Amino acid sequence: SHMADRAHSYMTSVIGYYFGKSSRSCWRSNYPYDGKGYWDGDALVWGQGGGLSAFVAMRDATKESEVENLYGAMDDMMFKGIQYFCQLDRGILAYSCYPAAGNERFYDDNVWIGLDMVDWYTETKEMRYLTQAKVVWRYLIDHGWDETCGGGVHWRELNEHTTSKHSCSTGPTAVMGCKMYLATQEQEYLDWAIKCYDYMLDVLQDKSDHLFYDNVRPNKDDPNLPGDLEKNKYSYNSGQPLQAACLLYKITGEQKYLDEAYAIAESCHKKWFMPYRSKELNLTFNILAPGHAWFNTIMCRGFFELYSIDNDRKYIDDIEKSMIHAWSSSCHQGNNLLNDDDLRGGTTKTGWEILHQGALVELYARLAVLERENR
Repeated sequence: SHMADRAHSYMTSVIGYYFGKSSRSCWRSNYPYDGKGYWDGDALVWGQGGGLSAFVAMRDATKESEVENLYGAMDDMMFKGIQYFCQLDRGILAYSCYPAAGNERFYDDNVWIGLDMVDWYTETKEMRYLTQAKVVWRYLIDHGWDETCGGGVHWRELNEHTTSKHSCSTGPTAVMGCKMYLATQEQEYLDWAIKCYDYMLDVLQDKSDHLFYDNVRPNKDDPNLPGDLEKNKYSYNSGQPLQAACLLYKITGEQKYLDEAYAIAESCHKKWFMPYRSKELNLTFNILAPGHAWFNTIMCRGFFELYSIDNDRKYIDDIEKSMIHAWSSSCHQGNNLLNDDDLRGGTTKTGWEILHQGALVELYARLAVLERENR
């Protein structure tokens, strides 16, 4: 069992460094912490969601391990803290960026919390998680989605509502609907997931490589049609449609979902991994390239979903080699954390953020699962 060990060792330090340094039983954004942060250093709800993902993912990784009871004992305190960010504001209940109303609120912040909750429900069958997932759902569908830009999900709700439609909110809402459908078999979730996914492919996809642009703004002549695109490609905006395509294949059985998945996967793999020789592993592979670790972890969800369908382990092999390399090299700091800017090792950091550390902890947690299944 090596993969279980790296994951528990790492998450232990993370909890130790970042968790419950406030009265709100939650994650602090940074380590070391300069005392200089709003809300006693509590991470924004985006950072919270990265910590939560690492935990929910660790609850999956640790089932049938020695430490299962240990992580299960931590449910109430993880739950208590993320609920402080759950705020009625302007008569809409959704997760604010800080634990009070009168704060900024975003749809994409929320969907990442929906995703955590639904899967947390999946691991536990405790209703309260599915209840919070439904909260996020309604907000996404009743407020996030509208017919401007030809459809699709908004970005910022408060304080000033934006008008552009984003991959970062629309793609993972497709993923969330699929998981909500799998959790409940209510048709509502599958219909909306397909609408979100079709929106992605129809407005926000580059057909040259099947990768996904960032956002679209309303058409000047007619705001119900799509207008100008921002064509920045970030890994997470492609891995989520990758994940949604796989989930829709598993649910519907239609081959088009899986053909699309293969194509987005090939391109995600050519773009966001790079050839690398590891001295410590004595291997050439493609390493996850220097970048934003949390974007990339969220991208990798799509790969783990796909592997579950076709049993072709060629992408997971690279992700696995990436994280074994990072652990065993100068990426791994003496304080037990990882320099998430560059998994090849060889950069210098003096501050590490929960968003990215939870991101890399989730990747070890998923590798730990595959090791349990001896996959």
